[PDB]
Amino acid sequence: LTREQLYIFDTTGFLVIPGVFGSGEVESFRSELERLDTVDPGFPRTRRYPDLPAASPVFARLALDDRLLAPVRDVVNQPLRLLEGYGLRRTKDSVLYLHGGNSELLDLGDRQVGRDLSITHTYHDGKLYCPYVKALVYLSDIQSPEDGSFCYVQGSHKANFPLLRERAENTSLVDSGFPTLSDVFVRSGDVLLLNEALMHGTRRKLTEGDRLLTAFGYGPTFFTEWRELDAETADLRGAGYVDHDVEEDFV
Amino acid sequence: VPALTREQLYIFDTTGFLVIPGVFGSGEVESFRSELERLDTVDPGFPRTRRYPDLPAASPVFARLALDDRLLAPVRDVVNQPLRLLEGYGLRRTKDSVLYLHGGNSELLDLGDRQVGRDLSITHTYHDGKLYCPYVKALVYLSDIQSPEDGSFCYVQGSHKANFPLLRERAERGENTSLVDSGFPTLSDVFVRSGDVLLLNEALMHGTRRKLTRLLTAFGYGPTFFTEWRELDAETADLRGAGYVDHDVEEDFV
Amino acid sequence: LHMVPALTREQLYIFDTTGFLVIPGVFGSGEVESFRSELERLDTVDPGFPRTRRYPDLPAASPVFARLALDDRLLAPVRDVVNQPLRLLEGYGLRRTKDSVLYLHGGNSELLDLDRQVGRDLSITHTYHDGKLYCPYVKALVYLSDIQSPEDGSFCYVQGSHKANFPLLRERAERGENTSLVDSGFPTLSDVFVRSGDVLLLNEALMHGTRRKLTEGDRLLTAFGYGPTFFTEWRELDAETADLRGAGYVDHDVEEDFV
Amino acid sequence: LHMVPALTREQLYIFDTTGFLVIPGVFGSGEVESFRSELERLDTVDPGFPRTRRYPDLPAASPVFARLALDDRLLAPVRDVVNQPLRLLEGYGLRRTKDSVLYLHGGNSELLDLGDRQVGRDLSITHTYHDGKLYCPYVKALVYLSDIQSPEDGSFCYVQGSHKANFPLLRERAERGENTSLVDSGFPTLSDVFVRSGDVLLLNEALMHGTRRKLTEGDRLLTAFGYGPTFFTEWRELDAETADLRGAGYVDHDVEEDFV
Ligand SMILES: CN[C@H]1C[C@@H](N)[C@H](O)[C@@H](O[C@@H]2O[C@H](CO)[C@H](O)[C@@H]3O[C@]4(O[C@H]23)O[C@H]([C@@H](N)CO)[C@H](O)[C@H](O)[C@H]4O)[C@@H]1O
Ligand SMILES: CN[C@H]1C[C@@H](N)[C@H](O)[C@@H](O[C@@H]2O[C@H](CO)[C@H](O)[C@@H]3O[C@]4(O[C@H]23)O[C@H]([C@@H](N)CO)[C@H](O)[C@H](O)[C@H]4O)[C@@H]1O
Ligand SMILES: CN[C@H]1C[C@@H](N)[C@H](O)[C@@H](O[C@@H]2O[C@H](CO)[C@H](O)[C@@H]3O[C@]4(O[C@H]23)O[C@H]([C@@H](N)CO)[C@H](O)[C@H](O)[C@H]4O)[C@@H]1O
Ligand SMILES: CN[C@H]1C[C@@H](N)[C@H](O)[C@@H](O[C@@H]2O[C@H](CO)[C@H](O)[C@@H]3O[C@]4(O[C@H]23)O[C@H]([C@@H](N)CO)[C@H](O)[C@H](O)[C@H]4O)[C@@H]1O
Ligand SMILES: O=C(O)CCC(=O)C(=O)O
Ligand SMILES: O=C(O)CCC(=O)C(=O)O
Ligand SMILES: O=C(O)CCC(=O)C(=O)O
Ligand SMILES: O=C(O)CCC(=O)C(=O)O
Ligand code: NI
Ligand code: NI
Ligand code: NI
Ligand code: NI
Repeated sequence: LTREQLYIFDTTGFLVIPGVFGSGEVESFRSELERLDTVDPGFPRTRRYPDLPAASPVFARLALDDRLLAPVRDVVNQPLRLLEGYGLRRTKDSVLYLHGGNSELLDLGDRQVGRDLSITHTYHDGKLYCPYVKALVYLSDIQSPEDGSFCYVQGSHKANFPLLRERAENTSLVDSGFPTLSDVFVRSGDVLLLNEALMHGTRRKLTEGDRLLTAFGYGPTFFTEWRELDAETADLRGAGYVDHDVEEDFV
Repeated sequence: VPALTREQLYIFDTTGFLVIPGVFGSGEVESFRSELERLDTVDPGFPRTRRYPDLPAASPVFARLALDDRLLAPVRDVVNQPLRLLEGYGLRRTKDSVLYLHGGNSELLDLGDRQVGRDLSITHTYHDGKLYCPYVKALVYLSDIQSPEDGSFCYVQGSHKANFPLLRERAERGENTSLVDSGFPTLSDVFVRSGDVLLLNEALMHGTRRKLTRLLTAFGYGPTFFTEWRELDAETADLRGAGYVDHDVEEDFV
Repeated sequence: LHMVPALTREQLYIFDTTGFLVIPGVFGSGEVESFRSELERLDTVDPGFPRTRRYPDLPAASPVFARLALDDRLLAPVRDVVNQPLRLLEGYGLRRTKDSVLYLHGGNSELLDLDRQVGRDLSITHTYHDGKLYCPYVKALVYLSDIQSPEDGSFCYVQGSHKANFPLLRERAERGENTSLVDSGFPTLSDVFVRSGDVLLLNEALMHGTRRKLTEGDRLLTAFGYGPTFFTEWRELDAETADLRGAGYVDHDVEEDFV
Repeated sequence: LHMVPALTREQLYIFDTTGFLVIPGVFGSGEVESFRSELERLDTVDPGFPRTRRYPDLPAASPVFARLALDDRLLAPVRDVVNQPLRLLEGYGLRRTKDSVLYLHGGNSELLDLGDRQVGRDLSITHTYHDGKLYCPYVKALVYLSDIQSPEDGSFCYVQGSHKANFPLLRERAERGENTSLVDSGFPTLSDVFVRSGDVLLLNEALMHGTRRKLTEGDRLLTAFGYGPTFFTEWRELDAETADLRGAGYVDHDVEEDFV
């Protein structure tokens, strides 16, 4: 990544890199997804491809592809590991409410905490150290909010205050809007490099046709592969990720 | 009731560790020793030292100690995350043994195309009245350590919040001697009695003096998204390779 | 006796995350008209930028603006982002006409060459602790005219530049890019529109400026800078002096240095 | 033209991690003699601490100390820990005899009540690090002009790591009715520093520090020079912000003098 790209990833929490994969490559990726099973993730009008690398050698190798790994290296700067690799296929009336955010809250029963160390990032001696980054590979054009554009709360990756708990305001900000909520439009083939510290989601998709992407999650070698945990287990051997406040919790 | 007091949290924050005296009684200690003598050990690579690799696996006693509330309660107060047990091991040491310095907030690591100076496994922070340290140990001592010749725990003052690397420079000059042996202006010792726990932010640069006259068990905790402790040489070409890759330690140079 | 938070949780969130906050309609049209009429009575200086007039020290020149500088409607939000014993560091006015512009300045990690090069300016280095922001240098901009399009010379800022860890301007100069980003554009350069009577509360760590003004009519604002009591009142300083008694502010890279 | 770093890698490491640095033998015995002689010919004031005399403004009072304040043996290490365009903020002297003491002051996270709120950062001493450089806005060079080799000489003391403390220390002690200074009672992380005449102690004012009670005969003597950025005002004590917000000075957070 160039100095300007590093500046932009640092200051905004993400980076769009245009035309990483060519038209030939893109259609090849579309083909494989058509020939692959999906699940209901409990999100309306949304089909998920749960584990792309363990479902297809096309995506098992994309996960290790150099166009992805190299910019990821430049923002993680740790010995690297694959944490996850999934696909999303969306139709009209689907939506992805806000999640992420550097200072959102979590009640741990006896106490309330406001840092999630899995996304807590820093900077030292000319290098970014972000522990959890996604490479989003868009396989369809998203050029207006009604295409279900990616959206993000500006600067939320470095926020010191929690946003969502005070609102719980049962309407999502991706629908109602927010003064610092901005949209990002992408072309098929583009890659969005994302600091998972960013509070982000997508607008509601109102257009017809399929919205398609493949998401790959990376972190240091001492991170576990991604897995949802309701809470820490009684015998302290339960592994996984316990999310702080997200809009799904009250919208 | 908070596990750690105001003063205790202040001390852990400012020094990187906390000795809590008399956590486990005579009988408990004797029990722990008795169980240790039962169990197999491996050659950990350090002379006059035997390592009990996976105590919770090899013994129900230490499977139970690892979850003891007297360890978990203070550990919670400095991790403040959903918790996982990352490791649990024992160390038995005789005269002539030594543990060189390791840890350090800003020690270096060569990755292959770049040099990095943060280890996120030990990178800690503070937010709204709470410490957030990702990798902490509860060291449970099973023998008295009251002098440097007992092989006392020692640490580099403030090294858990260091912004500069210390060890690479020493090696570049060719200082083959360990600071635990030679001394260092800010290297200090800690003395404990058996049954005490030393609660340790792993970001701290620490080791032990050489023993001349030694029983402890160590339990490592972190967030639920950390993998259980395993030594890793480098990232695999597979990126499925899991483990912890340490930055500079004295063992690499001494 | 009946204190109410000057800033809401959401307002603090926005100021923290973006480095500024627009507070709408702080001053009603009557007060705005009063401020305008008072500026009409005052003289200006040439600040070295074309089509710009500066009212150099408004609290010294006017009881109206001396009062404004201390108005609780400005001080109360300022206290919520500085959170130190307070000092007024400057108070000035700007009147701009067509073809005037204000190049980018500020930024958290811009460079300064001293036998060494440094990348922090401690006058704008800010932090957060136990539920409170601590920003050492903040401005309250009171707009006395409507700025509703870029062509009105809108305030613009580089997104997240108040917490930037990398320098932006030194490299653009090295690459010979000698036109301002406010004219050329930049991917994360964004505009802010305001109405007369609005206040823009600004962390001076933010890299900001304005677009070039193309429209008719006077663009008018008054700006008040605040910091801790141990900060000196604002004065430009070229370099530390030989005797180490020189006081003032030595800015890091700004676009004016090479555009 | 032939610049070598004022501070070594190790010296920077130590200053960063401990909040201070003792630089031995910076000034020779003859120079120390020159400084002592000059102080004897200058007037003091009563600073309001028992058995303590203060020379309030040495660089104004005498060209010798004006020159000392600008000596590169002080300025070069100061520059390496401030890393800003520099200004001299104060220069004073302290002469102490037996039964004198200096209670703890400083500390990164001590509290200050401001009427409608309590704050826990003092931006005059809030310091950071970036790209290989320390940025500490308020540092002192203490030039010792006598030997201090035991606690009863009134040794400098400090709370370990207090320059980077995230919690306050003094307020809770006061609330728990502990009105005995830690320099008298001790504290688990309170440490002492011994110095020789001619040594310089370079000090991050974020560090919580003071001295032990002096019991010994012979004057305890030093001169202190305070430096920070050009936009800092010269040091002046200030109780509160002023009515017109034009008042300049430094409003300290909790110090032991408030409680003990
Ligand atoms: C009832 N299950 C929900 C329980 C919530 N506590 C989770 O935060 C939520 O999960 C989140 O959902 C939001 C939408 O509301 C996004 O889908 C987030 O994106 C996810 O899940 C995130 O983020 C994860 C991690 N970034 C955070 O653990 C992984 O990357 C996953 O692949 C990814 O779908 C689950 O859906
Ligand atoms: C040849 N193998 C060595 C490879 C080095 N790169 C390691 O850093 C070193 O490992 C370290 O050894 C030092 C002694 O020189 C301490 O023993 C450290 O303490 C250890 O290993 C640490 O720290 C680990 C983690 N804290 C860091 O990975 C785990 O807790 C281990 O169980 C624990 O013994 C290994 O021995
Ligand atoms: C030769 N004169 C220029 C010398 C540069 N080194 C200054 O940075 C520049 O000063 C800056 O100019 C830009 C425009 O190019 C803005 O005007 C900045 O805004 C200023 O000057 C700032 O910022 C100052 C402080 N924020 C920074 O010291 C004060 O607020 C001033 O009132 C305010 O005009 C001067 O004009
Ligand atoms: C009733 N007057 C006291 C009021 C307190 N609020 C001050 O904190 C205290 O001032 C402090 O006193 C302690 C002793 O209790 C040390 O002397 C500190 O050191 C001082 O005063 C500091 O620190 C100042 C700055 N470091 C902080 O403002 C300057 O360096 C001074 O020259 C220096 O004496 C005054 O004495
Ligand atoms: O669909 C997008 O553009 C973003 C997807 C996302 O944020 C996620 O899957 O976590
Ligand atoms: O032996 C001790 O006292 C501490 C042991 C230790 O530091 C370790 O094994 O990591
Ligand atoms: O004119 C504006 O809108 C902002 C002016 C500004 O940034 C300044 O005066 O420094
Ligand atoms: O007397 C000393 O050794 C230190 C004095 C000091 O800390 C001060 O003057 O603020
Ligand atoms: Ni997401
Ligand atoms: Ni260890
Ligand atoms: Ni400006
Ligand atoms: Ni002092």
